[PDB]
Parts: sequence; structure tokens; C-alpha cells
Amino acid sequence: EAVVISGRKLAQQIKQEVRQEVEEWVASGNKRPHLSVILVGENPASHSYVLNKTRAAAVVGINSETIMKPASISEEELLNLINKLNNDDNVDGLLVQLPLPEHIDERRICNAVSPDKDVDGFHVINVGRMCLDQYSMLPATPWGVWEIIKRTGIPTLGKNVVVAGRSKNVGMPIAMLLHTDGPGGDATVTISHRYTPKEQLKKHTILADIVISAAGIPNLITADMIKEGAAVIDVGINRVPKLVGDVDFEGVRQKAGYITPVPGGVGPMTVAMLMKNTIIAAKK
Amino acid sequence: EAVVISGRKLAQQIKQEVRQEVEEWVASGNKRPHLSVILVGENPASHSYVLNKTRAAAVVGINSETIMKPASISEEELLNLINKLNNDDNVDGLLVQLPLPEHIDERRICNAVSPDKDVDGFHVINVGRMCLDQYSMLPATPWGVWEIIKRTGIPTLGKNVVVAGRSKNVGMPIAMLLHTDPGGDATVTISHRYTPKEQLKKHTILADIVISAAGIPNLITADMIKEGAAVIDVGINRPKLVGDVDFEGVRQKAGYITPVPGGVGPMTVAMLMKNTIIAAKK
Ligand SMILES: Cc1cc(Nc2nc3c(c(=O)n(Cc4cc5c(Cl)cccc5[nH]4)c(=O)n3C)n2C)nc(CCC(=O)O)n1
Ligand SMILES: Cc1cc(Nc2nc3c(c(=O)n(Cc4cc5c(Cl)cccc5[nH]4)c(=O)n3C)n2C)nc(CCC(=O)O)n1
Ligand SMILES: Nc1ncnc(O)c1NC(=O)Nc1ccc(C(=O)N[C@@H](CCC(=O)O)C(=O)O)cc1
Ligand SMILES: Nc1ncnc(O)c1NC(=O)Nc1ccc(C(=O)N[C@@H](CCC(=O)O)C(=O)O)cc1
Repeated sequence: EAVVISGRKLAQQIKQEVRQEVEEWVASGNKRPHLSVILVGENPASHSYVLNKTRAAAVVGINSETIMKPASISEEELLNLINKLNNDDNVDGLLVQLPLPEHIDERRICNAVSPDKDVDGFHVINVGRMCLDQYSMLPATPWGVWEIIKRTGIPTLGKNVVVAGRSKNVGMPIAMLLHTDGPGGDATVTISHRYTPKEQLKKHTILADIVISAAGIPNLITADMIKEGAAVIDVGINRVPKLVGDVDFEGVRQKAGYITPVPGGVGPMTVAMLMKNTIIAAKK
Repeated sequence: EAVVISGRKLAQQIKQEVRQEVEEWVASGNKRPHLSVILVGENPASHSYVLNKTRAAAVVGINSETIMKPASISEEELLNLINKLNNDDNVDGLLVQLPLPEHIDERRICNAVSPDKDVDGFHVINVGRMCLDQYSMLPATPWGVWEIIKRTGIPTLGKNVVVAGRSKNVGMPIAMLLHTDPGGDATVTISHRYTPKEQLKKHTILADIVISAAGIPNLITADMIKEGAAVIDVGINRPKLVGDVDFEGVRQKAGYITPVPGGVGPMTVAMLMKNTIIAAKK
């Protein structure tokens, strides 16, 4: 039987460290960290995820505010709001929850957030810093995946990692961290493409010690794709009427040596790492 | 028998294209393009390589200088020289040859070159732009790998690509371009040097394209290649110079192959000429 990694437990431990770190930082006389989140429109997933983030902020000692704007906002008002928060010395972290309405250019918005406040690491400069090991702040979901691996003690050096991504924004940053020299796993990394044949993907997963699925299709990762003892980390978000990941949990539970559940796996880790990035931002 | 791709011939053709575009940009009454290359110290590979760059600038009509400085130069001195060239309206392209001496922070140096003059694409925002498909200027060697594949006509949509990386700086830009929606749309593997030949082989035999940038003689042999696959040799091994590939062994099985020397190396220099006309036109 596979070990089932509790994302909740690891996040809870990570959040406890941030509280300790935030409390000491305030005990030295500094301003309490503040995180601002801009939420546009009404994606139910987005509101749910943003509520998780501000809940986690309060219980770790980080002040927070969510600014909700209707979807009919223009790109110019969103830029004015971002520019205001960039200049607010009480605001340490600023993130924009994605996706944005189609009439707004996401890349323009993410590049308008000040790079010192970019707790998501979506600004072009922070993407470059991550590539070049200059960083201060790492994208929360890739860093969350890495902490699951590292804190569980799963070996990466020289190992075979496969990342099944829906987009390059998602699979490449995960791959980059595991490929980086030891954050960084010294691992061989395969990044499967969109619409890649499942059996073509299979010939890569069969070899993998660590399969990381972030494609958003149900049952992409079944037992006939895993060698025994392989760690399987589920990043998929799927509605099928309930939430599931990319892995057939009960099936792969037999074959695999490690498996993360959805919910309760990567999700809580994403939120927890965002807390780490916010204290980092408040410290400069 | 594997068809051998002459990187030299392909690169000389690209330089002819750059030349006409430079000579037309000048005929139209703009300043002739100027490339400045900063060389620190005495690494012989660095000098040979920079020689090939200024020789290519001459052929294609771009003015150029190599500014050679002793290895004892301080970081502050180098930054001051870079700042001067950044502000010199005659300079269009500016690169610092690497490696630099250990008392100079190479990341600080590359991030001090103006991003508009950064014809190597080593400035952090240019690296970020390349990741996010916002760029106008690709690093020369990965872009050269891509032109080879492209002008040869090797298909990449859905194919398996394996890059044998030596550092993250070398294999990952190559993988970035090949995995991207210049696109390429390929399943990409970047192997770390801590994965043995035995496990790397499990990946290379599935690969329609194998790109070796590991700097390890005879890393790629015919057993690791599936029949008909393209093999791009990026490696440099130094009394002769060879690439990572057993050229003779795998010319029997590959579908395409590039030689070392005369393969990726001339493409690197050619693509740098393209980045420099791009920079000159703002
Ligand atoms: C609705 C939505 C939006 C969304 N946007 C999104 N995810 C991102 C990014 C992003 O810019 N970067 C930085 C980066 C490094 C990087 C590198 Cl190193 C190479 C190449 C590209 C790179 N981008 C990321 O790492 N991630 C994870 N964006 C814009 N992601 C999801 C799915 C996962 C989730 O739920 O967050 N959903
Ligand atoms: C001694 C030496 C130094 C050296 N320096 C070196 N090569 C580099 C870089 C670099 O920053 N980038 C941009 C990049 C994109 C990028 C992405 Cl997208 C992801 C991750 C990292 C990334 N870096 C590169 O693409 N390359 C190829 N550097 C600093 N390169 C060689 C081999 C070249 C040769 O000898 O031909 N040798
Ligand atoms: N879109 C973005 N824009 C800007 N920056 C970002 O980081 C994102 N990305 C997210 O915010 N991604 C995210 C996804 C899921 C959770 C999460 O909490 N999942 C739970 C509950 C499941 C549910 O309620 O449906 C679980 O799996 O346990 C948290 C964050
Ligand atoms: N280090 C760097 N710092 C800053 N920007 C860079 O781009 C680099 N990287 C290079 O400059 N890499 C490079 C490697 C080989 C050649 C080359 O000309 N190879 C020839 C002859 C081989 C020989 O003469 O030894 C061939 O293979 O045929 C040219 C450039």
C-alpha cells in the first residue's frame, strides 16, 4: 500500500514556521506583514482559493485584504489599482488571482505588480530570477510540490521525474525546480506536452520515480503507468459533481509508493508557500 | 547512413542574410551596427570563440571591437566599462564573454548590460521574457540549435526530445524553445549529469531528437539512439576537439547528425549576428 502524504499536515507545519517567523519579526519592532489580493469577477474556484489564502494569512499573523472588482472592470482601472497598491507602504505582498476576464491582458497585469511585492513570482523578472537562481520568491504551487517531495524525504538526485502539464506556465516551473542543482533536486525531468498520447506519455511515466500530474484530466495517471514505489504527486483540478485530481487514487494506491490526495494534497501547500513568500517580501 | 548537417554552411548562409539586411539598413541611412565584446583574462577557448564572433561581424558588415582586460580587473571597473558602453549611442550590441574570474559576480555583470543591447540574452529580464514568450532576443546557442532543426525540416510536433544538460544554463534554454507552443511543441526531457549513462539511455532510445550538451566525450553512442533519429552535438571536448557523440558509430543509425567542430558552434556565432541587427533596429 502507498504512503498517503497529507498535504494538510505538511502545510500546517509550514504555516507554524511562518507564524513563528512573523511573530519574531514583529517582536523586533517591525510592521506586521500585509498581503493584498485582487479578485476580479466571480469564478467560484477563485473565490474559494482566495478565501483559503486569507484564512491562512490571519492564523499565521499576516494582515490581509481582498479587493473584489467586477469582471467588467477595464484593464486601465486594474492597472491604476495595482499602481496604487505598489505605492502603499503598508502593502508587502500583492497578488492578482487568475484567470482574468478575456478583455484584460494577463501578462500585462502580472508585469505591473511590483517585483518586490510579487508574492506569486509571476512577474517576468522573478521568472528570470527563478531560472537563474537569483530568486527571493518562488511560485507557490511549484514550491509547494517541491516541499512535499523534500519534507517527505523522497530522493530526487539523478532520479527520473515526469511532469504532465496543461500549460508551460505550470509544468516548466515545477520541472525547473527539480532540475536545478541542489531548492533543487538534481533530477532528470520530462515535460509532457498538451494532448500527448496517453500511451506515449506512458512510456515516460513507466520509467519515472516521481510522476507529477498537473494536466487537469481525470484518470490520466492509472496504475499501468507507474513502476512500484514511485512517488505520485497529484496537481490536477477536475470536476466530474465533485473535485478530483489527475490520478485514479484507489488504483494507483496499490502500485505506488507515495501518493498525494486531491483535496488535501498540493492545494494546502500552495497556500502555505504563499505565506512563506509574504514574510519574505515583508523583510526585503 | 545518417545525413550530416553542415552547421558551417548553414551559418554562412545566415550570415549572408544578415549582411544584406545590414547593408540595406545602412543604405536607408541608418548608422552602421556596432558590436562590443568584453573579454577578461586569458582563457584560450574564450579567445578562439570571440575571434570567431568578430570575424563574423566583419563578414556581415557590423562594426565590432573586442575589449580585452586583464583578469585582475575588479567588478566595479567592469561595471563602469559596461555602463559606459550602455550609454554610448554608437554601441548596439554588448556581450561579456564567459567565464569571468571568481571575484566578479557573473550574474551582476550580465544584469548590468542594457537589456536592449543584450545580444546574448543573458539579462534576467530577457531570460524571463524567453520563458514567457515575450522576447525579441533569444540566446545564440539555443536559437542556433533551433535553426538547425528548422531549416533542415526536422519535425518536432509531438516528438520526444532529450537534452543532455551540463548546467541548467545550457540544457534548459534549449528545452524551453523546443517545448514551447520559435515554438516546437515537443515532449522534452532534460537529463541531469547525475543520471548515469544507463538511465539516460532509457530516455534517448525513445527520442526522435537527441541534443547533447553535456561536455562528455562519447556520451552518445549508437545503442542509445533509435534508428533514424536526429542527433545534435552541442558538446565541446578538448590533442583534438570532439563533441559528446561518437560521430562514426552513430552516423550508421541516426537520421541526421551534426559534427563537432563545424556544427552548432558556427550557428551560435551566426545567431549572434542576427541578434545584433535586431538590437541595432531597436
Ligand atoms: C488559472 C490559472 C493560472 C495560472 N497562471 C500561472 N501559473 C503560473 C504562472 C506563472 O507565471 N508562473 C511563473 C513561471 C515560471 C516559469 C518558468 Cl520557470 C518557465 C516557463 C514559464 C514560467 N512561468 C508559474 O510558475 N505558474 C505556476 N501563471 C501566470 N496557473 C494555473 C494552474 C495552477 C494553479 O492553480 O495555480 N491556473
Ligand atoms: C562557460 C560557459 C558559460 C555559459 N554561460 C551561459 N550560457 C547561457 C547563459 C544564459 O544565461 N542563458 C540564458 C538562460 C535561459 C534560461 C532558461 Cl530559459 C532557463 C534556465 C536558465 C536559462 N539561462 C543561456 O541560454 N545560456 C546558453 N549563460 C549565463 N555558457 C556556456 C556554454 C555555451 C557555449 O560554450 O557554447 N559556457
Ligand atoms: N489561479 C491563481 N492565480 C494567482 N495565483 C495563484 O497561485 C493561482 N493559483 C491558485 O490559487 N491555485 C490554488 C488551487 C487550489 C487551492 C486549494 O486550496 N485547493 C484545495 C481545495 C479544493 C477546492 O476548494 O476546490 C485542496 O486541494 O485541498 C489553492 C490555490
Ligand atoms: N562562453 C560564452 N560567453 C558569452 N556568450 C556566449 O555565447 C558564450 N558561449 C560561446 O561563445 N560558445 C561558443 C562555442 C564554440 C564556438 C565555435 O566557434 N566553435 C567552432 C570552433 C571550435 C574551436 O575553435 O575551438 C566549431 O564548433 O566549429 C563559438 C561560441
